[PDB]
Amino acid sequence: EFTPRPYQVELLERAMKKNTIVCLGTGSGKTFIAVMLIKELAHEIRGPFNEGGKRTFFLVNTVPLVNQQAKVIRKHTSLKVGEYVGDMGVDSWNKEKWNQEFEKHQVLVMTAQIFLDILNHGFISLSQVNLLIFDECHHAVKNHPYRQIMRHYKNLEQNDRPRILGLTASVINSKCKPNQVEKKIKELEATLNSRVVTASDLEEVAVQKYATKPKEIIVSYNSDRSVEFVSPKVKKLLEILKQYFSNNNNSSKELCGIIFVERRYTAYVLYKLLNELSAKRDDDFSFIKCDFVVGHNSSPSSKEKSTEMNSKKQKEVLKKFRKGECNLLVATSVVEEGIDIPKCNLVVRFDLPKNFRSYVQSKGRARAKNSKYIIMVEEDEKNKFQEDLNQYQEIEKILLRLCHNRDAPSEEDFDSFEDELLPPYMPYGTDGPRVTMSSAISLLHRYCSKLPSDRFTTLTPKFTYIEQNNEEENKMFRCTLRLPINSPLREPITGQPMPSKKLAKRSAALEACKKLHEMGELDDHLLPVKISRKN
RNA sequence: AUACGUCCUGAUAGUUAGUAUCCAUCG
RNA sequence: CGAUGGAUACUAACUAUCAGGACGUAU
Repeated sequence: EFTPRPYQVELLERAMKKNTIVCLGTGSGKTFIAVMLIKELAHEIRGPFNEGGKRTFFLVNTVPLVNQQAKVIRKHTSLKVGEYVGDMGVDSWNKEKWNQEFEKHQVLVMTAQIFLDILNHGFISLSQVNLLIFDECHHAVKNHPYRQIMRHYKNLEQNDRPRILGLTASVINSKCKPNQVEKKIKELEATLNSRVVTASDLEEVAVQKYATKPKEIIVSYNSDRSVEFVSPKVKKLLEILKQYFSNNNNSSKELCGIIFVERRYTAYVLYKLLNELSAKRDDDFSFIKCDFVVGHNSSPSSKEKSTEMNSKKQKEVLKKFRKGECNLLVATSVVEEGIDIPKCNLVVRFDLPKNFRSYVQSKGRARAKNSKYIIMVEEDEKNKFQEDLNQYQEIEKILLRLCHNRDAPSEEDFDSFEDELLPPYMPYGTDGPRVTMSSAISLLHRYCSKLPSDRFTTLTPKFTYIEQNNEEENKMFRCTLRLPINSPLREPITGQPMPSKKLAKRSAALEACKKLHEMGELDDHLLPVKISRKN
């Protein structure tokens, strides 16, 4: 419901001061907080951008969330928003087109990479950004593009101070032990320079969502050795499904279930088996249906058929599942997060959870009456899996226990954040574009592809490798970077001595990058020359 | 018989680097 | 094709603990 609540407006007031990250539970409509905040600061956007007004930018990982968020933003606000995705091909635009877009629009939504491209090629300054929103921020580890955005936070001046919002459901994306939960949290908070908050009053969540969490039922298959032609786990799965339908015999009403699988072929064949067995005229089998949502885009450049699970096809199958046409869904770990599904009360984890975050998200999925979180585990690993579950549960407990009086800011830990190894190529300083050390490879590939020639798939640049040792005889590396022969330059160049292979690659790319600009092969914005091929 | 210092082998855990496999994402 | 993230198996080095073997000193 689109109604403000006391226990959420208190968090709104808490976040009004500085940048804040919320750790509200799943299914709580956390986007309500974001829309409320975007409503609160609506009085600063009227400023025109010919003279220096401010707009808002939104960050989203993947395509399906784009329209989902845009719909809510457009529905519950009078603002004239725009939608931008990489599929349309906006990179072909020029400065004036982008400026017209800025003048026309009020609120802009896009994926992660587009902001990298706009900033780095100098199409706009970090100024004039009233706000920024970070959903599923816990991806900002190592070299995710969020970190490359936030690099410009400190290198540039602090003349603009955009407030930072924080939405997440899990705060660590790798396995951990209970004694090591504070280190990663402190590091992440330092990177984003914010404070993580938590829920206070789950007055309505504890009634129909928190209390309706799936109680764990663990069942051991006994694979110690026409259904006789398949593995015993299949027969046990049929038996346990029949046990579940022992409940649905009286409750023959509509319901939907999720069967998470790992291997693609497993998902492929379970649908065929289910459809074949649905013809036994059984009362349970009288309503049995199956369909694929697995694989997603998979390898975009063919390399497999798999029906390819086309984006249009995915939209079709998701729509037909949401409406209630089908009941049983066979999936890989693609629907676990970032999409709305009709309520379910039966999850068959045909394969075990991998790490902490995956287990949390999988357990959170079921929401209907008497949800049953089910795990099929061999009897011989039952104790190991039980102690792993104990470890996960204590990690969750200490996580929910540490988030009290979290009013301490990182402060100097943000300054302590490390840097790269070489200065970026900045021909005109802050008045010119930038080329970071860790982004030259993609730009070189892009220029080579856009370089007028036959688009051979083998056109990837040629590199040579050599292993040496320094004076102290540590491991050392070096590479040489080839550029296309059709280009005015042909001879390859060698970079600086880096201690790892990929570091040497990136350094070589950076060193060669400025070379093509300085001789006039790059525009004023370091982009590939936009002169038409007719000329 | 004990303690301290040096060399070697095995077990425990962590860091670093190499190889292979599997899943997911966008460009 | 590129760029990212997660997990498993093998290998190598470093570190710390323990065990065992060898040498020297003290009791």
